[PDB]
Amino acid sequence: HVGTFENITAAPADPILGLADLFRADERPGKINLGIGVYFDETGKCPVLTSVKKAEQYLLENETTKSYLGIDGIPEFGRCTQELLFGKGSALINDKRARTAQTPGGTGALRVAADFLAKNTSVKRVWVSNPSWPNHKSVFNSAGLEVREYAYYDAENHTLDFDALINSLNEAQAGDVVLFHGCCHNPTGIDPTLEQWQTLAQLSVEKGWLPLFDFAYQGFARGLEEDAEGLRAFAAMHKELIVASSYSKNFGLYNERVGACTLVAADSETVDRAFSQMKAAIRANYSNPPAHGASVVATILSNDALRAIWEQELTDMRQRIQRMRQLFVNTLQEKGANRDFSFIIKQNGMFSFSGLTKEQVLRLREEFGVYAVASGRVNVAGMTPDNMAPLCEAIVAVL
Amino acid sequence: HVGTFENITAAPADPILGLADLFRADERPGKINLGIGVYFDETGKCPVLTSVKKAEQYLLENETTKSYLGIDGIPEFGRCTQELLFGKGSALINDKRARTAQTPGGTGALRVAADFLAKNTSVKRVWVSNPSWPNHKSVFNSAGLEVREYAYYDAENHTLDFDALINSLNEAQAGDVVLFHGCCHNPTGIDPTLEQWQTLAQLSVEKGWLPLFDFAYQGFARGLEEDAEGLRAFAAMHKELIVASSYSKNFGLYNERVGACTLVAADSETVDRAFSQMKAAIRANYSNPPAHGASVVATILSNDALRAIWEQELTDMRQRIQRMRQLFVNTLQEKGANRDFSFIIKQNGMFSFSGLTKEQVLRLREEFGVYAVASGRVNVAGMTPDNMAPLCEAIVAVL
Ligand SMILES: *Cc1c(COP(=O)(O)O)cnc(C)c1O
Ligand SMILES: *Cc1c(COP(=O)(O)O)cnc(C)c1O
Repeated sequence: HVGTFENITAAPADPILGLADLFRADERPGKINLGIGVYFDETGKCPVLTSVKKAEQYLLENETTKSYLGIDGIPEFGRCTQELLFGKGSALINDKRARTAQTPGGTGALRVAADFLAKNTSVKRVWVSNPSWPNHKSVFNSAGLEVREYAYYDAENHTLDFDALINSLNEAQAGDVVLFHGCCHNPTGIDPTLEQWQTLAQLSVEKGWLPLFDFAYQGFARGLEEDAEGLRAFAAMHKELIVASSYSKNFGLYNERVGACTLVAADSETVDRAFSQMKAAIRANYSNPPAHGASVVATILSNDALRAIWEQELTDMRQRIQRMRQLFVNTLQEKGANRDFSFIIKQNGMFSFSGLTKEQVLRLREEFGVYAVASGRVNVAGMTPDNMAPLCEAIVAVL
Repeated sequence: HVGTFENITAAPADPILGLADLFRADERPGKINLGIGVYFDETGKCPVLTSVKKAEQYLLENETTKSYLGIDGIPEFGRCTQELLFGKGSALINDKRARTAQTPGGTGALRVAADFLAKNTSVKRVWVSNPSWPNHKSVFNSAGLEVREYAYYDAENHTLDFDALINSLNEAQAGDVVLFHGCCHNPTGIDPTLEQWQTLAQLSVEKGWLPLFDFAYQGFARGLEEDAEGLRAFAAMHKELIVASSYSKNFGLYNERVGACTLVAADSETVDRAFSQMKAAIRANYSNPPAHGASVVATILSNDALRAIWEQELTDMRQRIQRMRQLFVNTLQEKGANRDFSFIIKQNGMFSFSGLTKEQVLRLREEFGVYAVASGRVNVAGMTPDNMAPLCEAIVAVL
């Protein structure tokens, strides 16, 4: 017989996760990794947080079973997630308008939302910022949804092009999904102001969009509560929305796959009805979610002494990044860059859109062992005081 | 505007996992849970294995990072899985014809295979046993694949209706997928003999089927190697096959979501090419897999001392279930059943396919607080010396 796999075409490598493979194989001792969005500390390692290690030790000594969780995961994980997103006293919570499923990462939450929408509603299109996280298109296309781009980044001025964004979104119809990053836009690090978020919320209800928030960096811009201001302005006005959140980065729990998909509807009866179909879509995907990482999150957020350790550890990560942004810009000028890079200071989170071309990024890898994403996205949290000078010498050499 | 979620139709509760909510709400003293397929010990609890606690302590002491795994997970986990499935000296391993992705549970492995097949092959139809695990049809339908049933169980003689199985698969075409349970058929506990496996292996190659094995109970029928004889007879003759395996039950790691999807192609170049598309399908779903559970498994299988502990714990579980089967048949007789239940002794695995009707199952629940699946599937591994007599009195009463 002819053979079912014989004619499969090879898939291109992932623009982000393929870099990990390339970086590992490189034998040069000076190689520098500015690709994948993980946090590195001052010594260039990706550590386990102290709050996490303490929680894991608690679990090891007190866990008595690994029996299946429910489809939607650990209840306390869901309650804690809704408080973080919407705030302790939220009317969305008092009115029982929100339901949360624990998922395997924020990616898993994005795919669950996508499958749920494609199979149970009339949604056909998802609007994504230009640029955005490259895996957004893959997730939504895989669920059967069309992806369209709205304008976002002004590459000449290194700023948000708000007029262009609104103009391009006038083409989105009622019942379309519009995706927003909650904070720390990936890859640009340029977020709307509160005033701009409020304008968008007002426009969103007027046009009948279904907001979907990808919230992977709560805490990395200004603070836990501050970073949720944009989402909360939407939640005050909308009958329906979806949040896909991740604890991969703000807890350093990347490989344990800890996220949540939160559904909001006009009332309790409607959200419970919708969530019954979200559960069915989960059952048909991975059945039920992995306990270890979510148990760690729920243990920390439920315990006042552990939470305070964690919040300080998150503030320390945010502030180290801020220090590297400033050090990066100053060192570029000292190494002979005659370009202005001060826009890097105005960007939030791990990632800076550096303005380097694909050919420059390729030279950095091949000639200098400096690994960045082909789009010019650099992970500022990969920078350390020890690698800053060789990094900047390399960038100046390709300008 | 109207609202995206208002036209949604509620989904029913899962026929297996929904039982937990019903059992938890029941206030009748003496209620008995024989529903979801988890192992219980003599005390009615679902314990963590000792080998697993030992491995989790090692991981707590030696993990230095939670940085993302590769898309296909822990390399050693893949190697250990292939040896368990195919045997240490397998030609499939030496010729590098097999690639394995770590997945979230066996369900995740089935879903990844479904998505991969739908988007990269001309497969349109999956054949599943009647009866089967109810989630099989949902997983394959989630990728848009038609699911057909083949005959399997002789409900009169409580045996494999092999002639009907053969005849009912007459219309399965070249390029159709045929799903086989590797051992401990769920729910019937009736498996092909080795001669029957060999007969199916030859028919499958002559007809050009793509075999997909669901392997969730390796080690619960007779033993680790013996339970793989059927798969290995297929692997000796086929150029292509897929194995979705689970460690939920044989390691007691249910809620950590530890499984594997193994692809086999005619040669190394072909399977690598196909595997690159499986990785793309994972990236667009949950991105990369959860580390904790698979690290436990890889640790135990890689250490001769821990592996010997685990193997004994698996033998212990299998033996307790066998003693409970005998006690179940004996006690039904002493409580006055006139129906002959001795066929239950011939069934493999955790379950007894009892022959009770939906009406008798509902009556057990409402009248006696005994919880089984509406198909008549009862979890023998949930029976104990302490609950056996009340259970049997309740069954005898609804007969
Ligand atoms: C990291 C990230 C994700 C994925 O988070 P995971 O928990 O690793 O799946 C999704 N969206 C954005 C914008 C991200 O930065
Ligand atoms: C348990 C089981 C599964 C799913 O296993 P998980 O690892 O819990 O996802 C799939 N198929 C069969 C036949 C099973 O018994």
